[PDB]
Amino acid sequence: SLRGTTQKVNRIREITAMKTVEALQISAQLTQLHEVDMTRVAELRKKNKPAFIEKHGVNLTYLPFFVKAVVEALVSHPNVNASFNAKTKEMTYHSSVNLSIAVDTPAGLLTPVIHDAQDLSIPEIAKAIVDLADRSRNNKLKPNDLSGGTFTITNIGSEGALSDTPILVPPQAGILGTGAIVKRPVVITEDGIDSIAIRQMVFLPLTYDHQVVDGADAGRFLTTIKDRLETANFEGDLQL
Amino acid sequence: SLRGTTQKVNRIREITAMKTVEALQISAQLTQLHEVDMTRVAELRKKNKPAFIEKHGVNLTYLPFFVKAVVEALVSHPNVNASFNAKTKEMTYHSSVNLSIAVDTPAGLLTPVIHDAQDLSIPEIAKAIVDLADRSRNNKLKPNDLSGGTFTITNIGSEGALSDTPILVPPQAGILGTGAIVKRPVVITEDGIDSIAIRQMVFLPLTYDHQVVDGADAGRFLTTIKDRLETANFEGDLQL
Amino acid sequence: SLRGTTQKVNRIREITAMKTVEALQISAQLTQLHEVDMTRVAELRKKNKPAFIEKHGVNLTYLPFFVKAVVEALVSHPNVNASFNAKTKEMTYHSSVNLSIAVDTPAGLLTPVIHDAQDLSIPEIAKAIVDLADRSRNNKLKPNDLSGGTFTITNIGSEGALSDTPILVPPQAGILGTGAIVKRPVVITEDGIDSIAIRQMVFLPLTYDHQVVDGADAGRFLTTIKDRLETANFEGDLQL
Ligand SMILES: CC(C)(COP(=O)(O)OP(=O)(O)OC[C@H]1O[C@@H](n2cnc3c(N)ncnc32)[C@H](O)[C@@H]1OP(=O)(O)O)[C@@H](O)C(=O)NCCC(=O)NCCSO
Ligand SMILES: CC(C)(COP(=O)(O)OP(=O)(O)OC[C@H]1O[C@@H](n2cnc3c(N)ncnc32)[C@H](O)[C@@H]1OP(=O)(O)O)[C@@H](O)C(=O)NCCC(=O)NCCSO
Ligand SMILES: CC(C)(COP(=O)(O)OP(=O)(O)OC[C@H]1O[C@@H](n2cnc3c(N)ncnc32)[C@H](O)[C@@H]1OP(=O)(O)O)[C@@H](O)C(=O)NCCC(=O)NCCSO
Repeated sequence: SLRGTTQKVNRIREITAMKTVEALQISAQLTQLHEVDMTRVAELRKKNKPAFIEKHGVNLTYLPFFVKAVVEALVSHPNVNASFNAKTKEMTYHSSVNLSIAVDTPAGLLTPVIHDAQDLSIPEIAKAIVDLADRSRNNKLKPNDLSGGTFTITNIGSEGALSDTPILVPPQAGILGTGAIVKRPVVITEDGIDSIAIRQMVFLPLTYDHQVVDGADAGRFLTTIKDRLETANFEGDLQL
Repeated sequence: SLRGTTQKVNRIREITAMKTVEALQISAQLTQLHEVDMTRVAELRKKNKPAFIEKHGVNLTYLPFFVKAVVEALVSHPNVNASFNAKTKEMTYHSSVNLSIAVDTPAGLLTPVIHDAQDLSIPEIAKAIVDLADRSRNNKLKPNDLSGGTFTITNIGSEGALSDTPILVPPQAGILGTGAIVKRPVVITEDGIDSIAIRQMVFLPLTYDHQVVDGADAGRFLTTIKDRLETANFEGDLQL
Repeated sequence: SLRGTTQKVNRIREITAMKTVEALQISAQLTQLHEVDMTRVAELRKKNKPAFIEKHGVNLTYLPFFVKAVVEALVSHPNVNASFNAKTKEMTYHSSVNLSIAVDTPAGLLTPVIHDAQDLSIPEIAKAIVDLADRSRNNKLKPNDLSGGTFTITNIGSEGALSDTPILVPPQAGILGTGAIVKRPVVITEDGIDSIAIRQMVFLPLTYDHQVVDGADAGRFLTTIKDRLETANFEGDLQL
């Protein structure tokens, strides 16, 4: 029991405390928020969940769709998949997308990495997330699993949040949160008629480092992700 | 008249300027946002307002309901009612909930404290808020009224805001804002039917220090508060 | 092509990286968010767009309406059109409103200034924005165009964002973002009846420096802007 005691924090939480305090002091963080209509992805996921778990052995969640769209956008917007050397004033644009994934564990938050995520299909991403989350929760990560990330995705919606202002950790330039996907009434406009529909909506807060990305660059990057998700042409990508 | 002059700032505003600049540099602040359906609380408040002011002598606002739920959640999530000693790497989990309440005054913002708020009923909380706000506005606070807080609640909705990213002040680990409670169209899902209802909704932004609380801990804490408020089993708590 | 290279950043981006990192360390930034019903302004803009471009020579966007309301509010709330000298603890309340406007350019974000914006009509503001954006994009700004700002407006909605937490740059005390104006279902309450209407809504995030502005001051300032925009008495102001 913790109430009424003073205790040394565990090793995961000691590193998190030092890294997050320092990260804010050596970058210029801000969080831009876009809304995305996830209805088509939600319909595709519900329809294909049984066939996906039968063929690939893991449950199909929303996270592999967010990962696929974000990784494609990091290839299309290489200025976001980049790091700034504040001493030399040089930007390095990475040729791999090594995608960090935040994992909640009882001992603390861990952020393992999917290396070369740009080469992965949706089934490969789904399996990799399940593997890294299981190894994070059971003390089986190696140093290469926790280093080399070029961008991070954090599932803030897992515990119900609509949004957050996640802390990025240099040398990364961005961290995207996937808010809780919620049914909401929204306006549709088609043929000059405005009307109210029920759609599965999500907020995507992107914390970006203003040293690397300006606000309009963040918006163009998030627009690429939004359009990919809203069109939801992922049937082929599921390999079912 | 202020326009076109240069003047020394008053004592309240000098301390606020120094404390807030320093607070951000010695913590890792981020703000997670959840939405809560306040309809049942709003109905209970409207129904019982006359009996409450008759028996307890103060107007019944939303703030005592937010205080009751937050204080219960600070007891249930002792990891949030805590402080981090960055020199020793030790966490202290406080056995009292001393709840700071932000009060807007013409001379500046003051943050007096309701000590041992965990022992208070809703009528006691309502009276304590009225007392501290009156003493803040009339120069009658003592040093013990302004020290010892373990968490803060700030009514950002008083002047119309939906949300904010409030600044926490170490050694506290969290500050919760109560946004403006607004009627909104929302989706209800029951019996497999999705439908649109008008509900009194609020956003609750929580700024937390990542040295003390990870994002999933913040979400679990806010979920406890959300469920308590949405169920709205406070009839007995009003003592009417 | 950038992917797989390390290159020196351009002059605009070098200054932006240094200025934004420093700005956060010498101020106490937080972002308060209000929602505003832009339907009446959108109707007035659609109705008068052809006559405005015919008489004044520039397209009428939403930005001149936001500028007019913000500039009036900076005159009415001189405490926001101000700077803090942290060495002397003195506040200077500026007698001009020199309004910085963020401009996205291919070489990087530039923030030129509309000096003495308080003396300008909506047609003058529209022309000044077009002039400064064209000169920012074609290397024709002078040092006086980039200095002396007392507040900034940044059009975060240009690239689709609903909101952001813009970084203010001392000695300014506030930066207001104009989110994307989107049709949304909202609740109207009139004659004791609650009902759902389709309205053009916008989020206005204001980043303010807590050294200069407390949360309730930010709310009162944003309320003045919200009421001016929602009433939308700008017909005369268009000079058509
Ligand atoms: C210079 C400027 C501010 C001018 O903005 P503007 O006055 O809105 O002009 P514009 O870009 O020509 O407007 C194009 C259209 O978009 C509309 N629009 C622009 N902003 C909008 C918003 N927030 N919501 C809805 N519509 C918007 C305009 O009304 C105009 O509509 P029509 O074609 O139907 O008349 C803009 O070009 C720009 O650079 N914006 C980006 C600022 C920036 O980079 N900020 C940094 C933080 S994030 O971007
Ligand atoms: C490892 C992982 C990211 C995996 O997430 P995941 O791929 O969504 O898997 P999961 O937790 O098994 O998903 C459980 C269910 O919730 C759903 N879900 C998860 N996130 C969701 C979201 N943002 N919106 C809606 N539904 C969501 C999944 O689709 C799945 O649904 P079904 O049971 O109907 O198929 C997650 O367990 C986790 O640790 N999240 C927290 C991350 C964190 O702590 N971040 C720090 C900042 S705040 O939390
Ligand atoms: C001291 C206090 C917190 C007390 O707040 P309170 O308990 O809500 O009392 P109040 O101001 O008398 O309430 C007036 C009315 O507004 C309502 N109200 C207050 N906050 C509300 C909110 N978030 N949403 C909806 N209604 C609200 C109350 O319920 C009450 O309604 P009725 O008159 O219908 O009964 C407040 O006066 C204050 O100072 N708030 C500002 C705090 C501040 O400056 N924070 C800094 C960050 S931004 O403001």
